[PDB]
Amino acid sequence: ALLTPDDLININMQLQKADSAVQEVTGLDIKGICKALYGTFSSSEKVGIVPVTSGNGIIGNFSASLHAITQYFGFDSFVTDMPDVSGYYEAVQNGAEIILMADDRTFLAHNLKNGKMANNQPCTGIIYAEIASRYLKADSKDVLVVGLGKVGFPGAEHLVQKDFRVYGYDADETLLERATSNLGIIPFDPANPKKFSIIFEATPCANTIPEAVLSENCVLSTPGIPCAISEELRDKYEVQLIAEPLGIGTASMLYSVL
Ligand SMILES: NC(=O)c1ccc[n+]([C@@H]2O[C@H](COP(=O)([O-])OP(=O)(O)OC[C@H]3O[C@@H](n4cnc5c(N)ncnc54)[C@H](O)[C@@H]3O)[C@@H](O)[C@H]2O)c1
Ligand SMILES: NCCC[C@@H](N)C(=O)NCCC[C@H](N)C(=O)O
Ligand SMILES: [Mg+2]
Ligand code: NA
Repeated sequence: ALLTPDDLININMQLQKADSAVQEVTGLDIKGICKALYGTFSSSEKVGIVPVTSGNGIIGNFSASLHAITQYFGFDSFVTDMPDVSGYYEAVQNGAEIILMADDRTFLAHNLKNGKMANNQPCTGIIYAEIASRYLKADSKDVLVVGLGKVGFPGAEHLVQKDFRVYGYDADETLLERATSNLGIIPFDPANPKKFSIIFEATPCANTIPEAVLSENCVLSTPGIPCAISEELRDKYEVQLIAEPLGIGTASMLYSVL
């Protein structure tokens, strides 16, 4: 579904904790990961955030959180007073170089200076898949991808391009076939589980990661909401959790259009 205000409470602490976890797992902070993916770094580019009333409308804490996220990664960001088209105009007129705005189906970053444009879905799948894959103590190039939709598919695509051995599952058999037929990934059978130390999950569902596939100290990299693994299992296998509701995906978008 959609983000709620409650998901975005204390976004600064959520981002701090996510950054620490990415550092622990991969040896790089989120800036470092983006640098590896896109070769870019921030130089205080001016970023206009435009609230949008379309569909379900303005989500409490959404623009405020993007404002914090952008500032956190060193951008010169602002949120427009007006929403929608009037907000867009305001943003361009106040000198935005990059526009950031979302409706219920599309969240984008558009860099007006160089024409590059990012969609949040593939940009999130890519960065979370990248983070998972750079797990320093992995000891294997096998990775399990659970969820092969708009976030998951591009994530798996990235891992295949990066020369990882990708096993894929989606509860929707048509989506699983599309992935094996277009990407050439290996289909994972829940009934014949093997342990993974690298796991990437991209679903809107809880408890999608069976106990049988967790190895001790494995990384679980998931944009998904709610959380893919119960607290109990996460504690029991000392699982290294990378999960954060907006900022890591947002960083991936911004750095990709620089
Ligand atoms: N943290 C972030 O910044 C961020 C950014 C974008 C999206 N998301 C979240 O990521 C999640 C997925 O996004 P999406 O757009 O790819 O959704 P999607 O609907 O395009 O794909 C989700 C897939 O998960 C599959 N699925 C559901 N239950 C499953 C199960 N038990 N086992 C295996 N697969 C299962 C579905 O069949 C579906 O194909 C959503 O919760 C979304 O809110 C988070
Ligand atoms: N990436 C796909 C998942 C859903 C996405 N399009 C979204 O979060 N919409 C957010 C809507 C923001 C709202 N219009 C606002 O400006 O507050
Ligand atoms: Mg995120
Ligand atoms: Na989930």
